[PDB]
Amino acid sequence: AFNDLLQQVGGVGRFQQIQVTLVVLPLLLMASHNTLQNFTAAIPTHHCRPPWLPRDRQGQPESCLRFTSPATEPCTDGWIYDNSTFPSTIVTEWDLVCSHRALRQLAQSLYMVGVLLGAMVFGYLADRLGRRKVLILNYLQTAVSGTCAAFAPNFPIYCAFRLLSGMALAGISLNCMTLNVEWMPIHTRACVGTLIGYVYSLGQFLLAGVAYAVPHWRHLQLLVSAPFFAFFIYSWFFIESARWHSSSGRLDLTLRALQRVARINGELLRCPTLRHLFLCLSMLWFATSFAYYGLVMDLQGFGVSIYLIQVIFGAVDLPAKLVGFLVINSLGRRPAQMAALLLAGICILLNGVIPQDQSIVRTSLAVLGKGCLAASFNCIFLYTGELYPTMIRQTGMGMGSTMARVGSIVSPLVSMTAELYPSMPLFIYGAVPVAASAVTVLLPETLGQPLPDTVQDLESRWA
Ligand SMILES: CCCc1nc(C(C)(C)O)c(C(=O)O)n1Cc1ccc(-c2ccccc2-c2nnn[nH]2)cc1
Ligand SMILES: [Cl-]
Repeated sequence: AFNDLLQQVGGVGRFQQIQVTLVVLPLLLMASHNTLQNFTAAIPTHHCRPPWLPRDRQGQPESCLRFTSPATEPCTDGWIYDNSTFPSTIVTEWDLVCSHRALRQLAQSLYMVGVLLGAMVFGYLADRLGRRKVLILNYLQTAVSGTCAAFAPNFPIYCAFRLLSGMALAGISLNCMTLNVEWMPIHTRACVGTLIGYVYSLGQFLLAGVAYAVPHWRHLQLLVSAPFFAFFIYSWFFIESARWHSSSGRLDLTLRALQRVARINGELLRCPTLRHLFLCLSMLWFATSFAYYGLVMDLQGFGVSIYLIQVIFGAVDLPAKLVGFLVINSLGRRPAQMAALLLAGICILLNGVIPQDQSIVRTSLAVLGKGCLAASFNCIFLYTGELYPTMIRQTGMGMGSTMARVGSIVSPLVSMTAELYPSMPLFIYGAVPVAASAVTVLLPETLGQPLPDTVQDLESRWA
């Protein structure tokens, strides 16, 4: 087959290495954009501007009411914002405060809409028309759209321009895995799948470095999206996947692509047996994505600085993956997933009840929540591939992944309930994973058996 021909020129070689580094290099900035809203939309302290002010029950001045005389009158005028730590954010620029608390959460929602939208349209287009031709278009779109939001004068312009950047980013991530797996032989088709996560996790460190140097949100937003233009120049000289050319009936160009390598080197829901598994796998993607993005979106509530608390989050992943790796090879994929989920949900519940006065305890069970979900989010993907049959494994993983973003959409929407009850958002934020722990019990497979090529062995393995 094609696998022998790919290894005929030497398999992985000088041509192969130079292609892998270039495509995976922007993945460092890939994770920067997801949590960029955290630093850009930071909310500072503020008090009403007189043309003294009442204080709260804890001894702090109010933020929406002003003394009628030196009755109670709403803050018709603006407010003076702190400049000791945050020179300027979108809250300081546009009045997203008081009666407009929910507006800031809305900006994140449409960002999650853009990434969801880019999975369908671009995925459909990436097969009808050449694969690498989509990658160049996505690279150019994210460079122009990123810099336009840095100069948006009106709030509706900011939301609209951010949505277009979300569509471009989704296609970049999807095409990175598809293009690389085509030119990598099956004998080394798993090493790349582990390097991506390490590069994905290292993105959290880069955001901390740039945030300290550039406090201004207008300059910080520009800096993150600035290098993407540079990657567009290098992306011109790529090589299209040879497997796709033969599939569409374009073999005549396949030989030329192969020759250049040598010189350089030297329907799913149509059967009960699948609908039972799909429903069980459905709640696993949803629950994990719900809790994961519900803890990273806010980190200023705790008593530690935002910069320091971020670097702890980006380094706790390394112990998390090591523990999960040992349990996978010793106890099993299913026992690891269930144990992690029940432990993660319990940790979140205890955080809400515990008072915020003691910061040391508060950050102890807040870091553990991020670390636990990091291990679970890696277990689910590995188990998913082993379960689905080869006929629909490619479609099943994509369908399962395209719904994980649906959980990310709901995550900031539930945060609007803080207006009524401040602790209320934490109640649902940990209740869902615990109820999801009762889904893994009904899964009728485990690990240690040969992979199912056909559906005929699914019932045989059950009995
Ligand atoms: C750390 C974030 C996880 C995540 N976020 C998204 C959003 C931003 C909502 O799109 C998605 C998604 O596209 O569905 N995912 C899935 C994902 C799962 C595992 C991994 C992973 C982690 C460690 C090692 C390997 C992988 C991996 N396996 N397959 N692809 N990546 C990466 C991404
Ligand atoms: Cl993604």
